Amino acid sequence: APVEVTYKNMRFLITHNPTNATLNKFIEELKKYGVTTIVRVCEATYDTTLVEKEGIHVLDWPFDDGAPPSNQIVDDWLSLVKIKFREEPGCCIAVHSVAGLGRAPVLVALALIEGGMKYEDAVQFIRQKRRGAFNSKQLLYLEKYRPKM
Amino acid sequence: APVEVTYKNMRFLITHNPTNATLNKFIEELKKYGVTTIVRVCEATYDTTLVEKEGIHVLDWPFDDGAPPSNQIVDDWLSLVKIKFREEPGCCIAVHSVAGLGRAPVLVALALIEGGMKYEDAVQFIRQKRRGAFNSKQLLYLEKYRPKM
Amino acid sequence: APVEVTYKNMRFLITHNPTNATLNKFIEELKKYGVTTIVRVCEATYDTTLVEKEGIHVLDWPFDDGAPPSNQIVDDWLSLVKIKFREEPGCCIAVHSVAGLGRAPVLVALALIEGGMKYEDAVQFIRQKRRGAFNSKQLLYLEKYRPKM
Repeated sequence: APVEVTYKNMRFLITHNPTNATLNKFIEELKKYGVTTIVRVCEATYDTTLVEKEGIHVLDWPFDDGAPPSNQIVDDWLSLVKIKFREEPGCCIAVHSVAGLGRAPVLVALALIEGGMKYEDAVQFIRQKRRGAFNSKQLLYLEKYRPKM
Repeated sequence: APVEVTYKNMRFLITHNPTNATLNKFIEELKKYGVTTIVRVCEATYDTTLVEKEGIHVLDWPFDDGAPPSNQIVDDWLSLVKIKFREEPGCCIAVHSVAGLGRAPVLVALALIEGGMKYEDAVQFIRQKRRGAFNSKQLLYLEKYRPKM
Repeated sequence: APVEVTYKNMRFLITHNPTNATLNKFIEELKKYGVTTIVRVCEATYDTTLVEKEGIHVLDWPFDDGAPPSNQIVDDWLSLVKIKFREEPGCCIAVHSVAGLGRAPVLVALALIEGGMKYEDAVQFIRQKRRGAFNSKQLLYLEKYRPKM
């Protein structure tokens, strides 16, 4: 069920929630897509040190389901996006939440928007890859979000 | 097996011609892709009343196999496209013919062109999603087509 | 499964080595993908004549596995590309290598770069369709490439 989104020097892998009892299969896939680091945006359900073990870096920035990400998180997220793909050309950043339909897709959307896409373009571009990518509240949030390249 | 095409605020779903026996599953799939309105461009082989009842709206704009759509159809189709994606950002409009290689992709192409894409680009864009998407007559039609809006 | 890449009026099909001696099905799919020409970049069993007999033009431009293609090859490649897609809009150029992870995607990459994409862009675009499409050498080669302008 791995969802991949590209544009333009950016590449994202939106993924589901793993467990200690399924982390093996989950890492194998990450390694396959050239994932250098993964940003967990939801609640912890497995031990991240196991991932860090295999050479994949981890950043744990969880925020409430449905609710909008803090200013700090959006901030860090964008800093990470801006530098990683430049420092490491062709790499891939995996972001994952529980369902993979709200929180992760939103950070991916804010990245596309900062990259020059209109919000309605960023929403379709993503749903192109993940059927039910956003709920009403989240859509409204993306609609009122103001970028600064 | 449904083909999906998107750019930029637009997002289309080209489906096969369902049947009364598979309609229930056909409707669940549409709902999941976020389709609010479907456009049947071919000869009727199933009853749409059940689709209308499940909340999805049907537009019967059939036109001759191989022959180009009339000005009326082209006009209504482009009108629906411009409006629907405006009214419900992030939604999807389903289009379907019989084989899904001619009439259906032709309307999709026209939308993309008025969307700012050159015909050659639109032809390739759709073929990456639907292998043998056009015949010689349909290609010549799209080449001589003059973008209105 | 077949690795296909589109942009904008260009469309490339990266192929492996025609399985189980039955190049019959290999040719059937090429024709379905609207392939008119095939660029063989490796050197192996492949009844080149059987293919051309079926209607598909074959060009033999083999080069060192891992090493950068010569300037003549890039030259011919680039003209082949510009020519063919203008000549027959909507067609497809197949690129044939051994593993379809190096030599082939590099050429495809050079075409996208010529199309206006920056190398990071072209590297992400292709890996979107083919997981491990480039090795270190190849990535560094594309970083130093400079399109003839």
